[PDB]
Amino acid sequence: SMEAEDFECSSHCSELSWRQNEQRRQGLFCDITLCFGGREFRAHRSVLAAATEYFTPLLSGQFSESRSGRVEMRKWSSEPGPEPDTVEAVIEYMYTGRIRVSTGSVHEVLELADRFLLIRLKEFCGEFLKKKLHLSNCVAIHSLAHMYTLSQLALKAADMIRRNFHKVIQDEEFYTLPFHLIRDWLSDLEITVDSEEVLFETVLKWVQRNAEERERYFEELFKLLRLSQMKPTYLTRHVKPERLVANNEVCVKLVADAVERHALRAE
Amino acid sequence: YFQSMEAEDFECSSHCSELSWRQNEQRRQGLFCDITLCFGREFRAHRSVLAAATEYFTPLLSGRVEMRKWSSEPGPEPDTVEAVIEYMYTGRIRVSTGSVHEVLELADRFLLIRLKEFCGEFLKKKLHLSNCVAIHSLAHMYTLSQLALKAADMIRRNFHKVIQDEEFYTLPFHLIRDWLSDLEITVDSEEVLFETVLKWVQRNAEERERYFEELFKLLRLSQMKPTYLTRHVKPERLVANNEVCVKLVADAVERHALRAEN
Ligand SMILES: [Cl-]
Ligand SMILES: [Cl-]
Ligand SMILES: [Cl-]
Repeated sequence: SMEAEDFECSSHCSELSWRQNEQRRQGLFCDITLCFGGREFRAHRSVLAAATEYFTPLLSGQFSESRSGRVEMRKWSSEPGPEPDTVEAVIEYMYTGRIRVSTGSVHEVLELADRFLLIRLKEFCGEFLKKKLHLSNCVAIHSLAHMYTLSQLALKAADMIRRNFHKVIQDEEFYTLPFHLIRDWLSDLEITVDSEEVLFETVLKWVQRNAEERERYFEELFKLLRLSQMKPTYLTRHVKPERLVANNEVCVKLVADAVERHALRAE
Repeated sequence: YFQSMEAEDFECSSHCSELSWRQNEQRRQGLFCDITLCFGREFRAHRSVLAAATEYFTPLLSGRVEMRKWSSEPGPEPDTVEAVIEYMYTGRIRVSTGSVHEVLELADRFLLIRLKEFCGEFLKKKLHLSNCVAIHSLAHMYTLSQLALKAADMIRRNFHKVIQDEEFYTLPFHLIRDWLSDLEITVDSEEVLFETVLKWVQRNAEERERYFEELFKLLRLSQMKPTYLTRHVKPERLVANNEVCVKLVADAVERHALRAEN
């Protein structure tokens, strides 16, 4: 006659988190406002902290909160910041664990996911991109996989770039990359190209894309080329005559030593 | 392939249960709480969770809320309140014979329909001649139609037995009245019903003697032996002091003689 029975409402948790989301959409009981530029987003601290440890540190007072709880978001990759509909989607994801990712928003979702330590969401963006990987976007994708540490994705995109190196060079996407990547690539032994001569034509184009902030990297890039692997003809007829090479003595020196090596290896 | 896909849906199937779980861990540490329930001891909680659990809290749109007095003065047991609170956050709760009544009251007060319906099945399976009265009382006090009927049937079939226990005599007037109005109750004689009314009144002369007349009118005197009517009913103080009652006994005795010539 003694007994205790456990009652478990199977849908209860989903319903709870969905109603808190409907509450968020009307501002009900919200105690924190995420400000981006600008556009403001209300939410509940309890939910944010539950979704990610990223927000737990806001108890101590590690956020610049106005007296009505406003937190300002550090600038992002794009000045304007992520798209309003995309932020709303990531915030709603924190409340419900559901989100629709598209080719158009995947990059911003990835940035927000990375910024908020949303591991699962970030891993998902990784599979999404992994399945969309294609010669026409491997560069743009490798760039992201790197910027957001997506090991798996990185390798895959890197292989496609190696095998098709001679191709990615005629398209203008490649020339929008940042210096540290261009550098890593010239340092890559595996890249498949017809001649080292191409790599020199590539560096010129990368620099000529934005003379201003790029001409200052030429020398470090130039030192990465293997001149001993280029035809003496090209070395003296196209390399040495080039302005960026002539104006820099360390460079002209390098060309001369290379030409000297060629004659010495003449056996 | 995939070279055409423009979007995809993601759903982390365990997200919500983990979410509601961590908000429970927070509640227990007083983290991010923004409201306080009072009965006494105080309970911290989040308004967003409360409102999401039940519409009972929506109309309250770090302030303390005080809970209206309950059935028992001291109020529900601390461990029971905490369990109902945790239920709101997780949808899981352990109900026992010892706490079920207080869980029912809290569930009813907060409009936790599913919880309330559960307590109803729990009680329905524990229904027994030894508690049908206490249970019928609850099923009624909290509108448990199903439970009410079942407990009512058990009381009817054994009315002769329930009258002998003492629990029965603690019921409120409106229930005693409803029972004397019941045609189905199984008793040996209407005489017992008279003895029962006396005891109910004698239990608390003060606030009860004022109901005697309305109860007395519910008895079917025409069904009692003339012996008893004149020897035990009429001589009784409560009957004698009330003219409307002595009148009724007289008419009954008269009916008996009229129905006696055939
Ligand atoms: Cl609003
Ligand atoms: Cl894409
Ligand atoms: Cl009844």
